[PDB]
Amino acid sequence: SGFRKMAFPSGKVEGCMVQVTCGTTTLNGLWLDDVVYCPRHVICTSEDMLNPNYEDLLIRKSNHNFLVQAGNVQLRVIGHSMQNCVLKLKVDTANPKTPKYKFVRIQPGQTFSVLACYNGSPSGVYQCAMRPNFTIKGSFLNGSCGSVGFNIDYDCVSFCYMHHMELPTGVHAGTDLEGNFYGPFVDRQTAQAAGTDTTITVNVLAWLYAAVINGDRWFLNRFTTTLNDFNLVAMKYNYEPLTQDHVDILGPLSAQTGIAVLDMCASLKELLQNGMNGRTILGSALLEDEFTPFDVVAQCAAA
Amino acid sequence: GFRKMAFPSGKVEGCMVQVTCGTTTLNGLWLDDVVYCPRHVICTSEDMLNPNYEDLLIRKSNHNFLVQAGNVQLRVIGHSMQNCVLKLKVDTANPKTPKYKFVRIQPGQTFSVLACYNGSPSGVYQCAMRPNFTIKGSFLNGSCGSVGFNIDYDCVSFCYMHHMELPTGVHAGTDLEGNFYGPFVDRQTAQAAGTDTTITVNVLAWLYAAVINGDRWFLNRFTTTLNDFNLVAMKYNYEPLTQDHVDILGPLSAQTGIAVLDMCASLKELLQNGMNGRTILGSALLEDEFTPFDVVAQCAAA
Repeated sequence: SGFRKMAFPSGKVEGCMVQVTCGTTTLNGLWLDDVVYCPRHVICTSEDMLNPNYEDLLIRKSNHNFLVQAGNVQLRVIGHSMQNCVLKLKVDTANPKTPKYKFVRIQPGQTFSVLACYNGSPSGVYQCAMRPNFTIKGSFLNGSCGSVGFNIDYDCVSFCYMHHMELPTGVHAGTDLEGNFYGPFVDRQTAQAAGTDTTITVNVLAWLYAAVINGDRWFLNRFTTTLNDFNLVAMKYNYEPLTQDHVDILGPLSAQTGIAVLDMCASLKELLQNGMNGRTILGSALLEDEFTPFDVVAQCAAA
Repeated sequence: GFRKMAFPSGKVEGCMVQVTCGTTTLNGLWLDDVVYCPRHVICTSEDMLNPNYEDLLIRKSNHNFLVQAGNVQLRVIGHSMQNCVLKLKVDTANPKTPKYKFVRIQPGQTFSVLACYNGSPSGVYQCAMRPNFTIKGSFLNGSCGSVGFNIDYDCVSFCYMHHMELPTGVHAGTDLEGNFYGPFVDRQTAQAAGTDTTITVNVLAWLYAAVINGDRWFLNRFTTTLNDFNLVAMKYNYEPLTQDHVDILGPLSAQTGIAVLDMCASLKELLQNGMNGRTILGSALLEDEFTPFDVVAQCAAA
């Protein structure tokens, strides 16, 4: 028993991390099948980042301006291409350690494991969620750009995130591996507004089911509610609206526990209105929204 | 920002095997032609109520230990019991053996757990050895033989092997020489963990981490002494702070310009007044699962 914020094992992704240098700037790249993916801002100086014209900056570069290192070993770049905000560096040798992989664009509220890297070297692994405002609350210091986020379904690594930017507020922004930003953000050093963050309601409910499964049951109350009634309370506390899709996703957890989804929503409502009154749930004094329903099931089933 | 961060698990992934003996299956650690696993792999459910491990091990031969590493079967050519671990000598050295050590850690130290089922990696998370020598992990039925480790760099220091869930739902285990952390035994019986306490030095480190990240509301106008603070500490079931702990916080004191005893005065006020519904680094309670080395490392980017 017990319940932990757990990352996927990182070994498959460790073998894909390289260093990418271009003039002054050094950061991380992802080496799969003779292509190296990294943030296009590797071509920028500090001054460039204030207002980059990426086409004009990339024109001053050739293949030989991109230094790609894996351990001690240099890779020869034989091709460079810009796809949205990622650079694709075609190299002469396929990564012998390429895993089975996909590129996925995830939805707000989905979770993934980050492997935080500096100079192409793994530092650490942690789990986080794409927030409803398309930011993440990671841990990323100055050389961490090009660090990747991923899920493993089994054997296959689904890469969903590449780190690009820290906002002035100290939250993080980045792309999928086709180089499209999650959210409204751009790879420019300017004031950029993250919108209102909201809590991922379906995840909170999943985590409450996780609590019940692990014996934490005090918050099960005597009430029920409707979907509209609950969502009325949800909007007041900046919780995401719960839909029938979300009720369907919670079904297995409902079945395992014998606690109906709308009964669990009634419990959540009371916690919203009354707080936790100095108690904890799974050792947390706040409501956790970083577990999906699939994460809870997986952890409890032992995927 | 600031996150509970595990070590990358790749080096340890290549050491995980499945060990089967009669009915029971669990995880083992393959280094240099030896497989380490929990000796309770030889037990049935009935045996676990009152095991005589010597007498149970006598009924076993090398061929009764099925060791699988991925698809590859390993031939066992030797078995021995060291404390509560079984050492299975196999015919092949693990080609993926990393540089490694076996370390017995102190209460309050942290490590990364790679949770494994049937010799396969499930997931990685960071936790702390509690002052009462338990941990609050995530461990389901086949998780025994899962390991805890630190990486200093290139070298993997194995500190923990999972053996037991207690009736209270906390976890217990050994070092890699098979000695239990704490008073526990590998027997399905009522076993008392003592009073758990908070790891004071870790809380202070995490407050320094907070200040570094811009969370500063809890900085107050007081100072205190070591004995005065420890008087408050014992009331709240916090570990006593010593000069060793003050010395280890020195670099964080230097970085922030907040003297250690000034930070202890802040903590005292949080202890006495609670948090008044506020948060620090996104936690509404005091976090004791980061060491001083962990905070520095995360902030420096090792």
